[PDB]
Amino acid sequence: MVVIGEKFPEVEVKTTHGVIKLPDYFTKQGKWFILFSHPADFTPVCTTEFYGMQKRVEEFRKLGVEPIGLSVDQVFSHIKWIEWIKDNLSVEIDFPVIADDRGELAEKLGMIPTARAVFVVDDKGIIRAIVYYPAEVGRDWDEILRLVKALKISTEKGVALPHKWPNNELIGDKVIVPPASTIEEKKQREEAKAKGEIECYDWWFCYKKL
Amino acid sequence: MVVIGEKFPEVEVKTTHGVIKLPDYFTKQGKWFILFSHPADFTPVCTTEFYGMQKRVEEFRKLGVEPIGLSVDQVFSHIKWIEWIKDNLSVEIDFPVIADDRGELAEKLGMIPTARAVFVVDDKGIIRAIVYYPAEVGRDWDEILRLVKALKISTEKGVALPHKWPNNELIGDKVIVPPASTIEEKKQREEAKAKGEIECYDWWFCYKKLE
Amino acid sequence: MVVIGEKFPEVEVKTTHGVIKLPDYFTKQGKWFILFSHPADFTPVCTTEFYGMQKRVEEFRKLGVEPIGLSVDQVFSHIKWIEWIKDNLSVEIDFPVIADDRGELAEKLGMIPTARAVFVVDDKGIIRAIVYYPAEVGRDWDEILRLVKALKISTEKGVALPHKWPNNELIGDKVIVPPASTIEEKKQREEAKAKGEIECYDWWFCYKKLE
Amino acid sequence: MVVIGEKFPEVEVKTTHGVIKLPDYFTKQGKWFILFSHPADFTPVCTTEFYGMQKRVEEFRKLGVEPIGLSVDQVFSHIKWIEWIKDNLSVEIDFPVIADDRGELAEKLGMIPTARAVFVVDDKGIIRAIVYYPAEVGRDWDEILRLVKALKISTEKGVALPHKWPNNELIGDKVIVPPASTIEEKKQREEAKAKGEIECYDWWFCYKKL
Amino acid sequence: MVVIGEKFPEVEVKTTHGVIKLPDYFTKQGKWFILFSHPADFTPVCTTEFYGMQKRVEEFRKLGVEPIGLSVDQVFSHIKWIEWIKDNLSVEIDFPVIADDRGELAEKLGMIPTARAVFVVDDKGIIRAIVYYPAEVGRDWDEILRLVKALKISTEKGVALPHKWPNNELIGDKVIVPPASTIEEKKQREEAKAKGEIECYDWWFCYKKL
Amino acid sequence: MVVIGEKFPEVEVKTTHGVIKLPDYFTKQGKWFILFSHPADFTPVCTTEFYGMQKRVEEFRKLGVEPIGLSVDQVFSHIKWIEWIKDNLSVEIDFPVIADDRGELAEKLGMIPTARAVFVVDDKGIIRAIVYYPAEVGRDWDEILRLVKALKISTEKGVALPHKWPNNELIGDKVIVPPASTIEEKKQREEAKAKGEIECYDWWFCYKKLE
Repeated sequence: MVVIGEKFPEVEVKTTHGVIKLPDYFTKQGKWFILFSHPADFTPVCTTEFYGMQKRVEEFRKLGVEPIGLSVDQVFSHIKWIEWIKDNLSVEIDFPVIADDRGELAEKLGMIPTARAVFVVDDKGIIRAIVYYPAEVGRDWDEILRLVKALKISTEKGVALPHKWPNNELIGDKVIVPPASTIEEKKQREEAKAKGEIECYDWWFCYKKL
Repeated sequence: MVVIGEKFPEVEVKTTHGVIKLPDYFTKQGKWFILFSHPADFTPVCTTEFYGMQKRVEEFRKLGVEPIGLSVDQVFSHIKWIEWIKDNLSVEIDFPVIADDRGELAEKLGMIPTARAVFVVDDKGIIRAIVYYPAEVGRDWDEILRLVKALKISTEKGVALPHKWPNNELIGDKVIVPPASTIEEKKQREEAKAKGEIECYDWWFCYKKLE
Repeated sequence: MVVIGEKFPEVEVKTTHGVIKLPDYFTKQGKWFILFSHPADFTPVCTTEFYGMQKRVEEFRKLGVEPIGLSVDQVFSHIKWIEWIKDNLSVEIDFPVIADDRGELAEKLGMIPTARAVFVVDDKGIIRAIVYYPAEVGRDWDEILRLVKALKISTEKGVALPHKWPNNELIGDKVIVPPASTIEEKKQREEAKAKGEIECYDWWFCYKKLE
Repeated sequence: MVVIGEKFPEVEVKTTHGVIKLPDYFTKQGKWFILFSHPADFTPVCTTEFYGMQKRVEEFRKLGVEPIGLSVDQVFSHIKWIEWIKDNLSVEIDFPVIADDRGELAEKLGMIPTARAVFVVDDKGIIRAIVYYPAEVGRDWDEILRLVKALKISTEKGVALPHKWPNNELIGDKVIVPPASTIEEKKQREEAKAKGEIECYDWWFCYKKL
Repeated sequence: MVVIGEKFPEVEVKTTHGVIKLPDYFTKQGKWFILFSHPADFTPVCTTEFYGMQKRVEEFRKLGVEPIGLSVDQVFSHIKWIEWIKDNLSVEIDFPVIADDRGELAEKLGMIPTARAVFVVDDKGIIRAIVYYPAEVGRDWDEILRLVKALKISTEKGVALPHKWPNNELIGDKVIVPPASTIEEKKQREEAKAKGEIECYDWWFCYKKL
Repeated sequence: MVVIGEKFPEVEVKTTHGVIKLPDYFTKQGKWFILFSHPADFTPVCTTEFYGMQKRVEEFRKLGVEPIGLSVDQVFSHIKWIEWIKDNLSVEIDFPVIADDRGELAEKLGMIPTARAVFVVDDKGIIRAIVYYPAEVGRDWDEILRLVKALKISTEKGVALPHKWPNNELIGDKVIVPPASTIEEKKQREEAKAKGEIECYDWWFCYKKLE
């Protein structure tokens, strides 16, 4: 069972796009990845999810984030199920899906306590966020997209993101300055606020434009 | 380290509402709870979260789901921080918040690898879903609301919920029939569909109005 | 790793026909079964095998022998693959197929060293014969049919069956008398032969019409 | 007990043709072998089998496959029993038979849990297929011949063989192209089928002339 | 649990003034420190104590003694509580307070058997005196100031200090000569007293002007 | 090594007043005691301490607190040293002093790391406070007096005492109400204050006249 902050394990996997080495194959191109699991091929909640995912894949890719699925079914069933989606829902799946032949990688990643697990892994191979939904309730990939957006910004810009960013109730798409943690940094906030460089509800709750 | 399906541990916690026994306090009244951790009192992402949560708390409660927060700080900072919320954002927080003294409970639950973890726990004390976000990124309580709406329904109606339900791209707010797992069940789907009882894209992908 | 003579293990399996208990499900009705593994759904040698098997299934059943397949894939691909068989080769598969989730049963039986293994299991739950072919080479169900025909007969009539029976080069469809193992039994063969009750090439090689 | 895919053990055996080292004696000449066991000399089912085998030995040999028997009886009884077959059934056995004096090699190969065991071993000493029939039911060496034919072709040509090849119900003596296992190989099949290089019922079920 | 005469452990701590290394940060400047613990932020007995301490901080500092607090609360609550003291009691706290996140350092120092513990640590990192008061009874920092005064003098001057120095009942602010411990030192006292260099009630109870 | 909250050990000690059992001797009469060690008889800081203590002993006793000294020296030096005190400072010491033969009791209590240790032990045999001063620096019995005054009051009235009580900089000799630890308790503080029952700087900082 892996944990947030941990390195993604070194593993070779078999996919509908060929054998790959994770995390290396993504991390060597400076890319993130979102590894999600799903219970089985030719199941109705999973099929709505692949549809949802394919509709968003290019937004993920434009951020440098590559989605990759995983299920305990062989690659032949994977490919026939992708074809049923093309011929019946008019969408061409083009992200890789792992055929985790005996649940090996799923076991190791604690995807079987296989539920609805999501792992966001950055370009250094570090697990940044983890979701475990049960088999009966489909995910919402808009929230996962929001999360990776935020993850990316907080890394690049040294900032934190408010509840429901970029549509926070109180500050919309403004970002949060990490709370002052010493008497000297409190003074710094107060000066920065006096120069209009930041806005604050208090010395510990400051924010600014993206 | 807890996992989905596992039973929430029996633990006494100190809260802004007093000492309570989890999960019993909630489970004895037939209630679910959403236990969520947050790093510290007097921090800005947490404050926006608390505001978000109080806006939705009555929607959670109408479903029989009680939110309960948790932080490693003592109850007097908890209550002073809540007051700050009232005085500056004029919103009155009225869900309990655990003062997790030395991170004892945070340790048992694996929220100190606290980061922003969420545990959805049903009326039988069973953990139904788990989210771990990092410190820098605030959660979206609308997703957690959506998740428990869906959990309540799948339990009560023996159905499954599509991606992004009740606004699925393909079927909107309809619910999904668990897929046929035998030849006989497949015959049954085809008969039901012929009688207008269900809609199907295939024998394994049938759905219907929630009603 | 199972061997000939050993009793089939007690195991619950999920199939395209539901959950069943092996060997009990078959043994309780006085039936034999032929358990055969195949590598994966949606593969071409397996498909030709499935077609072959469905052509012969009623011949197996007339003998009280039930075929049952097994693969490491979940039951929904099983059933979709069967449908593909119906739609493209217009043959309806109606023998159960086990969905062997993580290769648990495949592991216990040594079919993952799955390759193409066959287990012939009698009405007492005893493994009577075992074939292990590799992935690249499809089986010949006519040989397995011949094998169980011969097994049923040797059990029921206390006889042995010659090479390639019922089309043996030397004696065609006659059956073989177990060879004399004592001086007294040898005298008995010679007396029977003198009375036209058996034919012999020697005292240890006697045979007779199946009747 | 040996297993499919495993190396044949290094062993010296005593035969009606002299002492030999297996698998070496065959593998050094680039030959395969079919090692089969039988319960005893001067038994009726075994005698029908030796007859059947001798009738096919030259077909096996023309493929580079050498048959070798094994039983728990000394070589003197082996030789007298071969003579009874010549004088009574008019056939001259000329494949070696091992005199496995105390069931040693049979024990080691799991031929005694001695039943009716068949081992097909290739020119690299690798067990390619294994049959265990009980003492009461004679084998059919036509099926073993069919198997080695197929084994040989699939090695040489990189192909798979259909149920009952070379007389498959649907495609007769045509061979099967290994199923496409990636989105790129599926495309390749579809192109090859469009050029008449192969025939398919689907992108995963392709076949061609031998 | 530490003990009088023992070295203060090597530890990094997080404070309202930043991360520091104890005892080093004080001992490298040749300074002593008084480490005191308190149960919690925004509590009434602790707040009277911070007030008392701030009123005396400059007297401590003039001796080369730096006060440092410690409590099990994060630095954000520490800073807001210091601000409540400024806005409500008109006093600006300016000694560091440690945010001992999980009671780690408190555990190690036996501050949790967190009670009202005081540790006086000298410029060589040696614990010189230790007080454990329960949560319900506030300390008196005048007595701690008296103690460090005495500690400092006895080190510098090689002397001992009487009950309640510098206002002893019998000798006021005079210091005590360490009792003669041999027949030769007794003689020395008697001679020194005869020269008016010291005053004595007996050869073992001698004292002099500061 | 004893700690605050821990129960004083059962021990027989020889004293200038005879053999006694601690803590029982004091606890059976409902009394507290202040056990304090001192390095040696016939030493000058200790002598000033003894004088200090005898001046205050009757103030300790009026509260039901018995002082008791301890040194590693035998009872005959104890009594001769006390006599020296009477003859030269004309003060009669009348509290017991333990002769701690080989430092046995000093060892158990951690007063030999004796230095100048003080243990305040209540009427239930529980150590309520501990001071360890070094050899060179005499104690201030006025602080120990103040400490037990405060301890007695917090026990009896369920209150807390401010810095330097009964002469606190901010509230003098008023006592402090334990701070509200729940939302409901906070409401109760605000109601009490509105009724003039308590004074507050905030909801968590309320105090009142000792009466």
